[PDB]
Amino acid sequence: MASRILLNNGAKMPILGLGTWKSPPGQVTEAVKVAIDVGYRHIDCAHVYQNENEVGVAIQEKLREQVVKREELFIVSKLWCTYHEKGLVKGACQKTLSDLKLDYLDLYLIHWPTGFKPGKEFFPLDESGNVVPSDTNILDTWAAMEELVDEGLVKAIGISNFNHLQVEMILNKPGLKYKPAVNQIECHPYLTQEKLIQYCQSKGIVVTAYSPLGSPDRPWAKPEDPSLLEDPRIKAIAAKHNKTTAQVLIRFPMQRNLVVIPKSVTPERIAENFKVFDFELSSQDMTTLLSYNRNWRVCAGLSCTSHKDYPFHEEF
Ligand SMILES: NC(=O)c1ccc[n+]([C@@H]2O[C@H](COP(=O)([O-])OP(=O)(O)OC[C@H]3O[C@@H](n4cnc5c(N)ncnc54)[C@H](OP(=O)(O)O)[C@@H]3O)[C@@H](O)[C@H]2O)c1
Repeated sequence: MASRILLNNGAKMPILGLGTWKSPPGQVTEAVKVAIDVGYRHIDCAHVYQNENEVGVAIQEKLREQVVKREELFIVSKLWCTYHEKGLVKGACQKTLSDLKLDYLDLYLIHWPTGFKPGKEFFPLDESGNVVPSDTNILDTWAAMEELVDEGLVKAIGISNFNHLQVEMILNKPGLKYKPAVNQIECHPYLTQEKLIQYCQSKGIVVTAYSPLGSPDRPWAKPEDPSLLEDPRIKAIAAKHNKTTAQVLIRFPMQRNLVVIPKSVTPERIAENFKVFDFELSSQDMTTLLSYNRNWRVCAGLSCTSHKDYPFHEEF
């Protein structure tokens, strides 16, 4: 298992990264420092996570300490939905760059296909509770992302939470200048995503799997929800390989040619989650894990279901 995958912009992306959604601002600086110290070279970020300044403190300290060189890091962030407007994309990217202490991003993603009314609120609401859309169509947002490549702010651009038809809309854009490099989507044994992964891979788009552990810290978790880390069938595969359940859950997407971004702020787990390059799941293990699909989402985007570009009405 090579550590990096080749993107359609000609750059290499580490297949294992550290997630940062929900990482508390008072813990994420140490988490990222530990991650870099134990071998991580890819950090997944977003403005909407409200912790990029603190992530950036860690990156900058490790660059200053010469633990790593900038060219060895692969830093990803995402354009939030209230910035889909032509005239707001550059400033949103620059705010992320200034918070992360960087002069470029390796990859910048459209976080969701849904644009919202700009303003201070990340989910602007009408008086009845629906998100207020923007009329900017996503093809125009894509053109604004392409500009960022041409201005040197980002090395690669991509998408996140785009369904099959929305990916196709990007690929069929009149005058398309840069194809998406990545589609970052939820993916794990309970949401295996065969249809969408095959489509993206067939077009040369690399897929990143988010919430690979089933996001046990998601704010809306309920006791009755399925739990990947506690599933005895997955624990049994882990025991057979002398690995933890989390290690199996991370290795699984790697063997599907996916990038994977488990989140932790616990130093021991950050280290555990990196120790996934020294064992192999059999084809039978892989097919068995795929069989657990039930189309279950951590991230259903429930605050934007009324938006015309909501991605999860479609089968895939
Ligand atoms: N593009 C999008 O819309 C989107 C959506 C969701 C996620 N993401 C990205 O994907 C990342 C990962 O997804 P996620 O944060 O939803 O969840 P996840 O990575 O599936 O799970 C994170 C949870 O698992 C725990 N954990 C981590 N390693 C563990 C281990 N070895 N043993 C036991 N528990 C362990 C963490 O606890 P501790 O931290 O307390 O150790 C945390 O509660 C995010 O942080 C974000 O970067 C992107």
